[PDB]
Amino acid sequence: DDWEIPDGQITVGQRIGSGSFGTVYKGKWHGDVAVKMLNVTAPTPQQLQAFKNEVGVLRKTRHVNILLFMGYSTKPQLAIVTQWCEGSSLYHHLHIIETKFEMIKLIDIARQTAQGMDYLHAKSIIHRDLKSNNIFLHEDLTVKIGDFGLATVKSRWSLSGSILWMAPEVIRMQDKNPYSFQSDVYAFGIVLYELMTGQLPYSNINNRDQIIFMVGRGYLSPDLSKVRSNCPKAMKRLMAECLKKKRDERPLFPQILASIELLARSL
Ligand SMILES: CCCS(=O)(=O)Nc1ccc(F)c(-c2cc3cnc(NCCCO)nc3n(C)c2=O)c1F
Repeated sequence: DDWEIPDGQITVGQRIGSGSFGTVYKGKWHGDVAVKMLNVTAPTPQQLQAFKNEVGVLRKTRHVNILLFMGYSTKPQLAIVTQWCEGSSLYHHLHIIETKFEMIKLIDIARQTAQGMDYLHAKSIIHRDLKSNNIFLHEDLTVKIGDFGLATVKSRWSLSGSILWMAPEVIRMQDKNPYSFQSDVYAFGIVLYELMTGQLPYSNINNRDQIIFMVGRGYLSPDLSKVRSNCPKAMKRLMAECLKKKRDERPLFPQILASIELLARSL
């Protein structure tokens, strides 16, 4: 029943992801897999029970648009194992290899993202770091959303290249819990902006703290006049709706889904 994967089963391979909170390897285990090992040297049993609780969050998820959690591992290191996605992430596609998606496709990606997000919310999961980086185009047609689970193992364990997707109320760390359904909607808004402009927001300000400061005071927002010539007027409008500075004015995904599923059947 439980998803622990005993020592010696998994075969870690080439190295792909970097940084602190976990190093990511393309393993093998009943086929190709991705393995994310939290390089927290060796822990301290009341961390181990917090790592388990986060796996209770993951297994909550079963949807074609959400990355598939296949099972975790504690033995050699702490690590989570998910399916492997052949093909690159939206961020890579959009900003690195400058892929040219057809508009029909861009909308669909936007749609799947929202679909998956809609699901994540119904299950009471707030992603908290949605961005083009954490959206994977598997086989290049199916969107898999990843990197949404663990959170609790970060705020209690010992936010930069992800400020462009931070809603204002998140940028200005105002209180205890700035993160919300709505904050995600805004993050989804920027990836809407990414899909539709092929650009990251504020590509013309080289000081990053001002970006932080301004977006936090509502002096700065995505320039919605860059939605490429053929982007539907309803999109450029739904975009602005997702990017509302006051979070209470933002739509929730079941409704964001409807606005996309409709502007699709009209093109
Ligand atoms: C169920 C949620 C579990 S999570 O802990 O929230 N997320 C989570 C956990 C473990 C992983 F291995 C991954 C993960 C899977 C993955 C699959 N395919 C690719 N292809 C290449 C990508 C090019 O950038 N990259 C991946 N990267 C970069 C990952 O980080 C993950 F996203």
